[PDB]
Amino acid sequence: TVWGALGHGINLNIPNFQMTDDIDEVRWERGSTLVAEFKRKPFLKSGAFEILANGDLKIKNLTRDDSGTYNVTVYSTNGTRILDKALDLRILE
Amino acid sequence: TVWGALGHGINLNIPNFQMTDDIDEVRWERGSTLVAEFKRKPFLKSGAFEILANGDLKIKNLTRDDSGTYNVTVYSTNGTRILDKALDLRILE
Amino acid sequence: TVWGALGHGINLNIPNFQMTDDIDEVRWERGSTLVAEFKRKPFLKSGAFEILANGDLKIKNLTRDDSGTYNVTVYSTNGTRILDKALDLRILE
Amino acid sequence: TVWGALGHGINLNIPNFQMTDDIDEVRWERGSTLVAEFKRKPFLKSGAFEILANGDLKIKNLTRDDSGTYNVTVYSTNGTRILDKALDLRILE
Repeated sequence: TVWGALGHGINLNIPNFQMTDDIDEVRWERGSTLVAEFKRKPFLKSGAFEILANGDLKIKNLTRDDSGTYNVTVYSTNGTRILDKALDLRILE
Repeated sequence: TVWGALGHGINLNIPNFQMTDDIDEVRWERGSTLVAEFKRKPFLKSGAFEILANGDLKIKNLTRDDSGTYNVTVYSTNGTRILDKALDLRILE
Repeated sequence: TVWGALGHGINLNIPNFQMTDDIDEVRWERGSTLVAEFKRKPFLKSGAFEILANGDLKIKNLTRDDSGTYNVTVYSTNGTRILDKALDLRILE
Repeated sequence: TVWGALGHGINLNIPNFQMTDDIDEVRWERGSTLVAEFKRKPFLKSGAFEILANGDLKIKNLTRDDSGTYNVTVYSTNGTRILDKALDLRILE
């Protein structure tokens, strides 16, 4: 339990913790609501995928299921939706 | 449209794009499903909150509303949920 | 701790639990990865917002900050991105 | 473009849209920020998983990979994190 005076700021300290390079995620939440979220590593649905340094999507092993349309959505530091493109992945034969 | 031969890998290019520092988020999605996600800036519910470099949470100005229980949850590089604590923020009168 | 034979299925039972109408969310996770997620109530950034039964966004009290561009993205049961529109909210005066 | 007088409420209409049952998700976003979100079908990482009507998790076919610790976390209608348990899924040999 932590006390803090109104109007002024407070830092909720994380108990027995030491921020190391091993740490990938730290998620602060008040109830079900996500308050603050930190994550070092990019999100990948499965191991089949891999996001590149230039934003490109790399599907490691193609499969009939891997077809369908994909959507790229890029946002700037400001947060504006800079880009919004669609790609139709089709399997050759 | 992008043609990929089954079984082999493939990279979906971002149509006319250059990864710059002003680029915070890259979101790849196959339909509603989230496939790939990149994001520099951490997630903060509002400017009232701020995630620190040591994982700590910083609420800017207190509010009677800002009271309640918060949940810190850390995750290792491999995905293990090391640490899952709760804090009871009470405003001092 | 729970045991289950390979090849066949298993139900991970939730301890001392009783699913009632009070329950809004149930999130299953293996490590940091979100496995299964249930949520009864729609997501709203703050109390200022409210999503309608027809999908429309209702901003309760307009504010200079409430300006900027908004994006509507609708998906079908199948999961395809049915609609993807943009709206420019401007304040009158 | 949509004009709203400051202080008063406003509803952002979904351009030519009709809420049907085949509509699973409605995602409103101001920039990168998620403002409103609607979704019928629960989130499941893959068809291998299935969320039950009582909150239980059902893994279809076991796999050595499917082993490890899972985390059930329930949340009340108001947002309180009632219950946060862990289960150790071990495949029986």
